[PDB]
Amino acid sequence: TLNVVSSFSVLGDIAQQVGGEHVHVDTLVGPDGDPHTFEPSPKDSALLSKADVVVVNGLGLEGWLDRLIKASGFKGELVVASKGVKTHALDEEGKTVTDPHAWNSAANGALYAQNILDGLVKADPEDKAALTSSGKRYIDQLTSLDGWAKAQFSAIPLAKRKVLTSHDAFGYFGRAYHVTFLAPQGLSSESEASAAQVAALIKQIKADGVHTWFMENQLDPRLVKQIASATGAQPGGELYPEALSKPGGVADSYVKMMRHNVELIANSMK
Ligand SMILES: [Zn+2]
Repeated sequence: TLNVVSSFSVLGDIAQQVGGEHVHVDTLVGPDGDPHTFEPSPKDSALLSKADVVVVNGLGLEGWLDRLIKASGFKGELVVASKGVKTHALDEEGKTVTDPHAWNSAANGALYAQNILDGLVKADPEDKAALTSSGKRYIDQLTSLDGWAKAQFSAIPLAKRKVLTSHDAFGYFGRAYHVTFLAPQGLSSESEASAAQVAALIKQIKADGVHTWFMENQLDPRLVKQIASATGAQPGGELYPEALSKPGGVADSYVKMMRHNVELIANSMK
């Protein structure tokens, strides 16, 4: 059985579904964990030294990766799950900043799963037929999930499709399924929201009639609650943008994470 380490919980689940009985997957960032503020520990280094495959997001999400690979002595296979995926970027200070959250489009999740399948087959060719069978089944589930998600938003009004959340993690979801996401913090929870941005969000919501706000499982909800209180926005619940729920929760897998987020956002539209 291949020993696989994922950088964070979402990728660990995709690797588990693709690999099935032929992989054992551990994750560095766990359920409800913030991937932006994470730094790895000696326990993480020890775990990676035993691994056959490491699965990461790329797109700048794991700044610590190279130093952890060096310290651990990891000599296995590195799989960048975002390879080939079309990225989005923000235009800031005359430069571009890549948005790493590409998996919140289920069509991109299917591309992630194909990259992970490719890496597992490369690392375990003895099981290539079995891995390809379970992988292609999962990929088909994800492209059909993408079609289901589009359908939940396509037959409802295009006007006023705006929600408020804690940070800018749903950009690819919003582009794929056509919903505008507002948030006081940007692409990363390493950066505090400026007074300028908080004031502008409150003004925008008051002026443009945003009705629903969400918290996120990996990020302190105090700030989004402050904006909601200043605007009278009503709660829509808890979204799971970049970490699975704990076991027994509403977002125990990537599929269930996507379904949960789609259901909650669509229901708030409505
Ligand atoms: Zn994020």
